[PDB]
Amino acid sequence: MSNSAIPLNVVAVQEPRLELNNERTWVVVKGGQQVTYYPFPSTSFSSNQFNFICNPPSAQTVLDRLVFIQVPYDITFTANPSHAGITENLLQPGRDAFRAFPISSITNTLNATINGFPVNIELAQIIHALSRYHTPLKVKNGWMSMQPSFEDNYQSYRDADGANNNPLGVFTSAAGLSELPRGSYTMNVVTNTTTTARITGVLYEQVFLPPFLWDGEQAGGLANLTSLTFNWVLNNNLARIWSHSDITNDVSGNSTIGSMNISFQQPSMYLGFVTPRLNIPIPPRITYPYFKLSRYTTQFQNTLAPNASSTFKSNVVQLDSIPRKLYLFVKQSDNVIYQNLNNQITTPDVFLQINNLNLTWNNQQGILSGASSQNLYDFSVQNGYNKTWSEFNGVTQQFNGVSGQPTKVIGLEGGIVCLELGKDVGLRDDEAEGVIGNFNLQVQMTVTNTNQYVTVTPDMYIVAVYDGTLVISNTSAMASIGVASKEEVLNARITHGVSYNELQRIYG
Amino acid sequence: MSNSAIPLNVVAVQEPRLELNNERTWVVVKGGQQVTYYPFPSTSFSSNQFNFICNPPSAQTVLDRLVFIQVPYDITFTANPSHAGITENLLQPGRDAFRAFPISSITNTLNATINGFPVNIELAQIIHALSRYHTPLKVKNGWMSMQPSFEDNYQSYRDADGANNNPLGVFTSAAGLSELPRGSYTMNVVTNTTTTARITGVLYEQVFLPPFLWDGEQAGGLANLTSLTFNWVLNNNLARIWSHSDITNDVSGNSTIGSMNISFQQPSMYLGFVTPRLNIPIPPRITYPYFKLSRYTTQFQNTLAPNASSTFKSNVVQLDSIPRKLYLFVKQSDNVIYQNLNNQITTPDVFLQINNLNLTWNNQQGILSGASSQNLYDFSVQNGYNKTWSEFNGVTQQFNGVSGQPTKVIGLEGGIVCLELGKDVGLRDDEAEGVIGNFNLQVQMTVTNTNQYVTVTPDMYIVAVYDGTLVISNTSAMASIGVASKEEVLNARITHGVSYNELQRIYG
Amino acid sequence: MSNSAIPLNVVAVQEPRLELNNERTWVVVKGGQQVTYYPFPSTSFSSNQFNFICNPPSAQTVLDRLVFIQVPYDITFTANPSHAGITENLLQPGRDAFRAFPISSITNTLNATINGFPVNIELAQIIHALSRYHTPLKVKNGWMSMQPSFEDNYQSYRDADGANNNPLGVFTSAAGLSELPRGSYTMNVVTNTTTTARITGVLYEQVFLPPFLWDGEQAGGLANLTSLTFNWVLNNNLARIWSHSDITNDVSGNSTIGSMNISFQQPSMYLGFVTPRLNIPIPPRITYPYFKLSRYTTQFQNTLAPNASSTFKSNVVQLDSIPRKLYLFVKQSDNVIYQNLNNQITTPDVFLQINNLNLTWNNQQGILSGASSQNLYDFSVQNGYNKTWSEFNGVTQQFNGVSGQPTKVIGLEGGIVCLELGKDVGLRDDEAEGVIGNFNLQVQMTVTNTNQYVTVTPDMYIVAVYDGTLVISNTSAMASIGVASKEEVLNARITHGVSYNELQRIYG
Amino acid sequence: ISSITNTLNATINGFPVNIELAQIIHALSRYHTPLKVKNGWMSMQPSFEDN
Amino acid sequence: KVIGLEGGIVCLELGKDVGLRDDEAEGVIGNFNLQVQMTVTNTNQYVTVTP
Repeated sequence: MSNSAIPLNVVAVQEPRLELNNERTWVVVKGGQQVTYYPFPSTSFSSNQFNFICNPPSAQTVLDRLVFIQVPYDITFTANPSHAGITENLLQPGRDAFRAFPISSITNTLNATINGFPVNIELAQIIHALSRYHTPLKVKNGWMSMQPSFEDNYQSYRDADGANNNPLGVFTSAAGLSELPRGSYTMNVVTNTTTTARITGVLYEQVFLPPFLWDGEQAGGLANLTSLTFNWVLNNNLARIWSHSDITNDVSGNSTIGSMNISFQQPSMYLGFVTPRLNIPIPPRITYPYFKLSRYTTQFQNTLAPNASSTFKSNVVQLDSIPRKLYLFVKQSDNVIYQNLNNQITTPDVFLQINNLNLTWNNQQGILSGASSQNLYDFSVQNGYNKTWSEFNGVTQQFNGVSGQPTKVIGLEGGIVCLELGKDVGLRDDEAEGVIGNFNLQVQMTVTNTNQYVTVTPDMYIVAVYDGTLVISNTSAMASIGVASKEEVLNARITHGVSYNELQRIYG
Repeated sequence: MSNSAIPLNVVAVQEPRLELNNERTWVVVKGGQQVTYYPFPSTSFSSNQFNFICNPPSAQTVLDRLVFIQVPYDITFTANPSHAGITENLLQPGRDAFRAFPISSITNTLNATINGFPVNIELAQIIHALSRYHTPLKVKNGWMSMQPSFEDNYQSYRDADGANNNPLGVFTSAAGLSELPRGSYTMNVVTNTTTTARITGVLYEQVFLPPFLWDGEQAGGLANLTSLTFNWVLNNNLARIWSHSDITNDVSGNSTIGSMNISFQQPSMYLGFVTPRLNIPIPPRITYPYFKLSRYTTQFQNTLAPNASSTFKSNVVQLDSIPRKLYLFVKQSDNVIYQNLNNQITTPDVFLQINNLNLTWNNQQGILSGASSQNLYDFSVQNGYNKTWSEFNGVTQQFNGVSGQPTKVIGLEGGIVCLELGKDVGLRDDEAEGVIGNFNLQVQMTVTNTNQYVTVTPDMYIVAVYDGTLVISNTSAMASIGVASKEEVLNARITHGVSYNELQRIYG
Repeated sequence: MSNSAIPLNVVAVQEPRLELNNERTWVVVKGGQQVTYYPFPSTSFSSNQFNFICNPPSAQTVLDRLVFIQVPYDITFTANPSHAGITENLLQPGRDAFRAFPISSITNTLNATINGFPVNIELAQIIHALSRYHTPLKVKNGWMSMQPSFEDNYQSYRDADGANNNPLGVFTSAAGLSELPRGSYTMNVVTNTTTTARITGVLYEQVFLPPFLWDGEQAGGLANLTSLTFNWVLNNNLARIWSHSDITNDVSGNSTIGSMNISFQQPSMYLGFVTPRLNIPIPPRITYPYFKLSRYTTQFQNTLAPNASSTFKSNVVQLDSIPRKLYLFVKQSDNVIYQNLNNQITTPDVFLQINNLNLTWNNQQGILSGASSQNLYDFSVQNGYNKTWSEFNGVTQQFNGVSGQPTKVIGLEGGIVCLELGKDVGLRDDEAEGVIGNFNLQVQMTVTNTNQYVTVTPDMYIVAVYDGTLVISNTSAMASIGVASKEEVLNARITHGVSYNELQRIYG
Repeated sequence: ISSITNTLNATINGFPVNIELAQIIHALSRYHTPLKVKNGWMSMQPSFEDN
Repeated sequence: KVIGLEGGIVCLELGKDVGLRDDEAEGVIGNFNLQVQMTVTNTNQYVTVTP
């Protein structure tokens, strides 16, 4: 429309209803012959160690990225004296289920070696701050549906009680085409009575960690291996699997349930080896993207409650490279939850509300200090936060209508910030999303306890994900970081032939 | 960038905040004038079949893809002796609503002949299976909304009576921004008493056949039509359109309702014809994608009750050309559902849970034997299945809180597996998923009844969908399957853009 | 695929599981250093007008598009005679919340001025209909989640309690991962009794005006400006921020409140900035898309009630150019809703159901004539209406099952049709969206009130939205409308590439 | 124990082959054996046919 | 009766037992982070031991 300011080109476009003329080909979709599903039953498993050794049938077989283990289980709980108490059954229609995600929240460290090169991630802590963060609605009803997956939205189970979003509800009570409560996940009960409860079922869980994936869409698999494996080591306390609502217990029982003994029977993983058609060849040595989770947790004893405000800091921690992303959040500290059976079961995994976060990049301070805590949300949802602003900063007020009564406040499970490091910190140049090395950061954020009932010693976490490339050939598994010279990055050409939105898709 | 194993090419992108500067065009939309909508009233509508003879206004007019038929009805119920009593009214607050979607499940076949070549479908069997596979809540609240659209997520209505997701619940009782259960759908009740009822309203529904679409997205409307016609032939029973729950009926048990009488007033189709500008001209003979749904059914004498497992042999079936995809699902055998009015109204749509399937081909034998039933759900969901894994494979527990009642088991919906052919099944070399050859499959599949109340009699369905081109010209029309040749498909040149994921979306 | 009518060119694509080889390339994402958020507290804010004046820190900084204001507020209520009494509190558990969305709802005109040229929208009217129109479930839980954003679907708040989709309700009672009801929004309750209530929080509203945005995608920020300023003139009545339910209060007709007063404290904008990394140069003069939203309405003296039909003409409102979109809906008349406080606080914001809209275009009398109400809605969800159809045209019965008091109906929110103007209305030859000429338009549509409680008078709106390039360059804010020529459109070379499904994404 | 098995499943090398056994075992039992082979390996289970 | 008998003191030689990346050695510099989380059982019968 060469009438505006500086002139510009016009193209015409066709409405969807009628094009109708354009060279329309027909695309024959070919995938290699003889796709197969293997089922390796773990050999060597204990209550504390699952141990699969699973090799590919050949070189030339390209195994698929989505892996997942299934595992049959057997739990028994026995009522405690002196309560008491107690009239009623030991399991309750609203009070209990499994903790999402059962299998991971127990695993100390999952571990796997692609082709003789050891790649591992720590599952226990990282996973709950990993759940909140990249799944929309569509994906939550897709693959991730296999383990209990509903997230902890109430600050303490006791308050949620009977509610329509209550995490531990039955199958009824969750609207249509919506995320189910964890009570709805099937298990069959041999006996449930006062004094005793014995239940049994089957638990699925997808192996998390790169270069495998729990995103829906997927890319090309890892030909050409000769070796593969998996090893999960589990915490010895192993009672963390169950979740229970405080409502029943009263004061000084304190609670009915403890103790309980969980047991496993040999689990078995499921791999999918396709093999390509003879006519079309795959290359001899091939490359893949590969990320890597790293965590440092800092604990300071001081205890704020029920709702005081304070400030914290972390010891400086040097890094060897800019990491692609970074996650900051204050959790209810781990050390206090572990002692005692009562406590381990009946505390949801939630975060404190961040009044303000200020952090320093390397030898540089004051970053993000000025931005409103509500602003923290704005640029993080853009990262993909998927949770109503209301639950981030969580605390909500419902007022009751009867004279001589005070209104009651409800704690709501705060948020977790994340700031893609070229996106939301900005970088002096030339520095990239990968370049080595040696930058050092520390964080100092001010939090507020919102939980209405318990004093909470807190803690801070920082998860980074370094980025690099893992090249597999038979038989090698070279991996790098840095990958680009600090000079070569300063003058690489910006191409308009991609959409920054394309790089959101490669999680991560 | 060169620094890992093999050197890799370097490019740099702009963060989305500062994407300027790139040359930016002003795009002018040119979509031809005269989008109008005609309302053809049926001539020769009887009690048994409606018929519409509706021709385009002129040559030169593109008839758009979405079409739908509105139909005013009338129904009367009559409480039967001697089930009495018989207290309160026949229609209840949340006890009943239209079976969804109604006038499609009644129709025996709908057949539309585009331009002197007939394109026919058999809906009564096909519909429910097709229904699940391509809905993303956003799409199921779009066009899919017009006919009551909520499918039964319970094995028996009985148990679901107090429940938030109840498939036939009143408008109050749906979550905000979600699917609404069939009790929502509006219509005037002239009377409701004990001993009689009568209801009157106009209910829509689309033509579901290919071509024409229920999928939201849309593409090129079929020009240059010169003739069109639609025939609906509906089954005798009719009583099926209504649904209703177990609890209310009693003690024999025999329901309150039977018998009842439906009617139809003159109906009417509704379709629109955009017409191009003289400027931008359209080709004299053009080609459209054309799928063809075909279904094969077997019946087994043998019963299982009410949660005992069994195996089944799918009957043999020789095809001419590889089907693009195919859907197998066991379900409750029809004949039973038809005999007797109450029985006919009472029982839902749902299937039995597939414990494992093992299909064969023409000498590739046992394919898919070892893949866990869970593994089955996975590859299916990638083709779009769209429901939590918990409700596929549906059995769920609700544990009871009172001493010392047993805990009750709820069946849900048996799943339906779908396997795109090039994708999961693995073709022999050089023949893709369209080509003409003689191949015959069988699908032996073991499956369990999970519904607690009735003995199931089973039946197995296998719905295949073939892919071909249909050239509509002026004047004549022409479809041909197996459009590619085996020597051709062997060596066809391989392209990167656009990749497959985008490709599937044209449905399907 | 040579052998089906006209030979079709035939290429092969690769599956997902095996990309496997395709030239992959490491990509440095380099976006400039320095993203920071300055908050500008509004000097000279009062109770009735806010005034910000936000200056650029320096040249060379892009200003990030997404802007939002954050106001702290304070309200006190009072019980009146003589409805009382009246026991219980003023504030009820599920009977009252903010009107969604509160702060803008009150605003007469939100006006800004970029770089010395003033652009404004009239917010109070526009907002509520331009609210339904472009959000999915994914986006309403994204940004828009900062204000209360659940929309009024009930024709009166009377019926809404108690139900799990009632707009004004407690946070619990919303099913997992869905639009939260408006009573969720957090805010402190200083005191609550019979005769007195008082609340004090802080609430945000993202600024709804182009070029600035409020939906998902994110696009290039405006550089380079030297001045920027805003001015909201709040409507004077300023009791419309709150909302009530009618169920409470006397059969006599009198309300609980009473009166109330509102007061704001200091309020403050939050602008993003970032300074482009020194090496890459942003061009001196740049150009952005911009849309001018304008509205007109016509009043009517006679009234209809409670559910009978009527028809209306609209006067000839002459649009100066052809706008991109055009909206049209019949709203309950303002002249009445602003009187008597009680009337002002307690009515929702919804529409009378359109039965047939038959409008006259540029020299055509009778475009869209005989398309069924159903038929109109179809083609508007391709403009992303989003809300389910049964809510559009809203009427919904609800039978009870007790003897023998006849069943109740419920009014539901009526739709608001929208015709995209080059697409759905169909345009002259050689003329297109941008093209500027003087054209007369006057709608004529019939509407039936569905709400069964009150007499309604009808306003009618017609909100257009134009298209023009605006060329920022310090210091000038050059604007245009109608940049393509009546000639030029003729022979604009049809090109794709460019996808129409992408074009529905660049929306304002 | 053959008479009690509902089904015996045995997968080899990753491809599962199984035989139902409650009733299929008695058909196969009378059929192919002769005296000299009946009295060999098949001597371990109490294997004399009900006549 | 049960006797507590003195807990252990674990010592891992750093390069040898812990494992160490390419081009790093016993006296190279500098700046790596270290964090250790081990779990302990008290054995001493008589006294409550703060640790």
